[PDB]
Amino acid sequence: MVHYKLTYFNGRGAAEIIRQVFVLAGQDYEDVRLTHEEWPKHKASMPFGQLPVLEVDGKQLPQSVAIVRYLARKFGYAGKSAWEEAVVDSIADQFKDFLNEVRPYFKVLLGMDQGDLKALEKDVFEPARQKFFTIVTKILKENKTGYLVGDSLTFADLYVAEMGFTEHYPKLYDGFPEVKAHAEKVRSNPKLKKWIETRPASKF
Amino acid sequence: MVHYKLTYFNGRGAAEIIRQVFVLAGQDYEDVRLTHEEWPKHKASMPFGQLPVLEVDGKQLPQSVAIVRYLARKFGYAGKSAWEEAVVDSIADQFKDFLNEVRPYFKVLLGMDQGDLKALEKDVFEPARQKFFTIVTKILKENKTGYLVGDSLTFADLYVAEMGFTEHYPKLYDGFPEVKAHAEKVRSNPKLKKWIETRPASKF
Repeated sequence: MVHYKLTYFNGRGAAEIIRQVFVLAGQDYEDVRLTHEEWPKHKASMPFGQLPVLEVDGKQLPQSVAIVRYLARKFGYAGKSAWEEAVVDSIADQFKDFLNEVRPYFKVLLGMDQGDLKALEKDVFEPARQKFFTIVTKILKENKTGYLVGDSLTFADLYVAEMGFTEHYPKLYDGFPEVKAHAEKVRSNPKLKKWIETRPASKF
Repeated sequence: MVHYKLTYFNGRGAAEIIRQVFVLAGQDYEDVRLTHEEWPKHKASMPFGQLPVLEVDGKQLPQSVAIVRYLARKFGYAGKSAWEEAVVDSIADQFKDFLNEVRPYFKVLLGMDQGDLKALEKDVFEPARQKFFTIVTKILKENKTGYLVGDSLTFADLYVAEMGFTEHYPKLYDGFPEVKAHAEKVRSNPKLKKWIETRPASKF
């Protein structure tokens, strides 16, 4: 009845979680994937000249987390009480800072930078992986449902469990089997399982 | 009533806007400001070993923006419909981006004085100041009340507005007078106006 259109580049990136809420919700949307080469024809048509962008019966919503929170609330995956929704927010925010403090080492194998790789692993990435994964393992333990917050999936689950696709690092949750099992349990969800089985492979 | 406690370092930084949602609502709360020297005494007590943390009658919420949203939601400064709420999210998202992008320029020296001194001002800063202030300028014009989204103040307004400030750089809002009026129109509000004159003096 309601038409949603998601516009992003072809691949996972900043639009994957948004895809995931649509998937969890049983919700039928148009996933428009644009080439880097096509992108300048639609660029000026976006809010901040940026992707991803959501349209809801023709109204534009920019910015990845905005859109994730927006869809999650309307569908029931943002948290079960208002306090829980902020908790959910605070964990998505914290994971995101883990993402940022970890980019410069994400590329020194992937696409760009020219550094001692072993001493970025060890002076950036690992004391960063220690921090967050010990945080996550603590939250799991206290909440005791297998899930991060309450006992149904939230988008905070979606964000951390999806970083399992960086198996460019096989030893990612080595000293952290509780983290590893969270992301098995999230992706063991049936709607998502079949999504990750039938979604386009990408490098990004 | 409800006991609110905000903990942060002695400054505006990540916490200032949490502190303004409070002033706005005329709710008071204990403004705990730690020195960097005291901080190792408090760090294990916090959710992520990070500040700000809000306590709401004993229970801790971490992550400055999670906290900002929790408060504005409760006190009515988050946006005036679900749609609007999300809009407010996106614009403060876009503003956080404007900062991350900008940070490592602002009088440089992200470490020892000797940090390179001015490829930066035009390579990075102005392309963004231009991008973002032109973004805000257009949003203001489309909206047509003097505020970013809908009719009343939101944390969005509060985010952008606080920018007037670093002023260890005098130029801002030169080519952008509707962005200047917005900033003045935000701290035109009397609770806020009086918070500006009254809050502690700090470097950050």
